[PDB]
Amino acid sequence: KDWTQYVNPLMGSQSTFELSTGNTYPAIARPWGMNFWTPQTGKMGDGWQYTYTANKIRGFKQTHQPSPWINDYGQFSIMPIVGQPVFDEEKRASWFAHKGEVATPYYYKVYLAEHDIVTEMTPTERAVLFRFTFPENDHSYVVVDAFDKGSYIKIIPEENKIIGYTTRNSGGVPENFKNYFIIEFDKPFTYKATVENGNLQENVAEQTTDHAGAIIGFKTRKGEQVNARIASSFISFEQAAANMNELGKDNIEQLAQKGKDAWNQVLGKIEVEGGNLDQYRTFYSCLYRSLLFPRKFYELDANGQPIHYSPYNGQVLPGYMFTDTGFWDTFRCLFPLLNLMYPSVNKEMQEGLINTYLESGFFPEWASPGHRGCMVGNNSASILVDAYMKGVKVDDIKTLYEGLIHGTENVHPEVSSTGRLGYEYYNKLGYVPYDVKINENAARTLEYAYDDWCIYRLAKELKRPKKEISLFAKRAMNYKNLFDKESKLMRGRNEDGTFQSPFSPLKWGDAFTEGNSWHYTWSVFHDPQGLIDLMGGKEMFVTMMDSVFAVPPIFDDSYYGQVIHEIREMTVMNMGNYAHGNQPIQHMIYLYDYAGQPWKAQYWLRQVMDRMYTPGPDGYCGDEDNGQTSAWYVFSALGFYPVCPGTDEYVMGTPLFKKATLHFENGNSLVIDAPNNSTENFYIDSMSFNGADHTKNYLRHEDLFKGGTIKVDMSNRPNLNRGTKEEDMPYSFSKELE
Ligand SMILES: O=C1N[C@@H]2[C@@H](O)[C@@H](O)[C@H](O)[C@@H](CO)N2C1=O
Ligand SMILES: [Ca+2]
Repeated sequence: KDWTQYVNPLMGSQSTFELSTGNTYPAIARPWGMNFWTPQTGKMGDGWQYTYTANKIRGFKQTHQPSPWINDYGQFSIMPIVGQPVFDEEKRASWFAHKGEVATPYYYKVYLAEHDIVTEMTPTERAVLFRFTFPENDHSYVVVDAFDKGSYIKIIPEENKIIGYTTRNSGGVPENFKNYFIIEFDKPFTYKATVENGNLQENVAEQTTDHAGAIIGFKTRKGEQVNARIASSFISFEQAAANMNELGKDNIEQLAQKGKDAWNQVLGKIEVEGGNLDQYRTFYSCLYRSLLFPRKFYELDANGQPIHYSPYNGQVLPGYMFTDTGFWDTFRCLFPLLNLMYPSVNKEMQEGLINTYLESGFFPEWASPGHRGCMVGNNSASILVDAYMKGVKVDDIKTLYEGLIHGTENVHPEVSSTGRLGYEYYNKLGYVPYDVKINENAARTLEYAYDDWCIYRLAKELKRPKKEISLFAKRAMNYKNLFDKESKLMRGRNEDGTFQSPFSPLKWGDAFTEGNSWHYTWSVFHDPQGLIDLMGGKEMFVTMMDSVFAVPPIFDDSYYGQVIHEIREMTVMNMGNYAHGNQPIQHMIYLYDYAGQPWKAQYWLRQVMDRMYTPGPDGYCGDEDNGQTSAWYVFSALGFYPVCPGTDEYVMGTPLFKKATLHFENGNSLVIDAPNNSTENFYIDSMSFNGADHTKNYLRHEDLFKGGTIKVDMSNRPNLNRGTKEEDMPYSFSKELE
């Protein structure tokens, strides 16, 4: 049974700076591939490296880029051509169309109109096989671009080989950073020239220069297939040569199929049925996107043991290592999806995190490949703890604990988004002041508070001294310190203790991060009852939640000086202030469950699943962000969501398919049966879990792992009585102390 047929790698590529519909590129790769490959439409250096609207392809690129904002490293490209041998990235470019293009997660094909050449490629974790089909011609060449900012290239004719290294990067790299690559052709060169800063140097074997390049060529007869075996490494040329064995002796088709099996082996852990083709495509495309980042950043040694170039100190060290994720996005539901469906993969990730801390002094927040200055919060604490509480345990709990503590009282000296910016204020005043020139201070405060709740949880589980437990228990309630009784919202707070004036809840940025108070106020994943309590009780809380959907999408962009795409994205949806396009509010709807109106969540979640996700190139309503916006759909379509990582709970929403089946790593399975599900039947009239009636609005990790069957009675009417009792509510820190 093949699920790859549903995956559309182009979903997200019809995106512009002014309005995101995903901001993705076609990532032709294995699951968590160390090296992704992609057609390249944009010019070198542009974060929009492939846009669906582009007329021309200028190369086939090894890329690691996690987003057009973070940009790229370890990047070089290859491009077959005919006619004059040109290195220029514009002159070598060829028209193409999508009806002449085939994109799968394991295989990519395209017809380059102006060269009359077909290109195909199938990657492994670290290597890729290209096959170029050339027309009849005296002058057929292949261009190899090592990119600029200091690269290297050497042609080695007596082995039909080219080698090189690329360094162009967007920060986050040690001084010795290099991506080492090798390229073997199966046809001898009849022409060879290296390129040096735009200059063609025929029969000059090698260059070390700003922008190194190489062009090789030959005579071709009609339909002649030239294959290139490619691999790279962050360690060395000798390791790059070892990586090339990934390719075995396979040709395109045999590799494609091993690639397709690899993907089916992971997509197939979740089988959905009983929906339309749109839904299958949207679901499995989203699932695929959730299985890409963070990337493997280790390589296999001669004995098949994991080793890695540290992007933190530049040494080569044994053990796991991953990168290219921003925890500010991915703590929310992406890493949780991994603890549920792929625990053994996140095991390697956590081992990796431990290695990051040993090698750099901090657990990372945004990493690409080393520490990068981007976003806010200390949400690594949530990643680390949620894993552990879910049975994904690192070997060195001692180091784990120390690293957590370390980041609660240090910010990284060159990367302000690593450790906690403004911890001093936060540890003393219980919040980050609005007026001390630390932006996004209210956002930092609410996340730090949650992050401390997680640490509290781990302190507790580990039998730490009551004094560490208590200190984090207290800090966990730090969200109270920004709550404004009048507006019933969170609000920037001055160093002296007075709230900032004037206050606009519609202002984006400033106190908050790419959102406004209406988006950020809900960031109390560990204690919604505490937030209800703050607002005056469930009814008022509900009244506030409704407003988010009902108010016009007015805004205040002064902080940014332009209508950034996250704002635009929100405005166009006609969903009030509900900005699903950005991470901070993405859990909000499930909150209804906590106030005893689960039917409202069910309504709104289906509106989102139905309207805000489509399977085409313009598929998302905002940035995808490395699994987060996608895993959201995956979770929601199954019918529940990790509102609060660190707990063992998944908060109930409403399933999208008539039947979904989870195959867990432990050999057990779980069938979620919604036989009456339909376009109109989105309310849950009742549930049962293995014959036992289930009224609660949450599911426990441990129970799901046991397997069996959950039955969902779908209906078009809201059941005003199910899920309203105190015992039906998911976890809030305020409750407890019990
Ligand atoms: O301008 C940016 N938009 C996105 C953010 O919204 C955030 O989701 C990403 O982690 C982060 C990195 O992609 N981003 C930016 O820097
Ligand atoms: Ca975003």
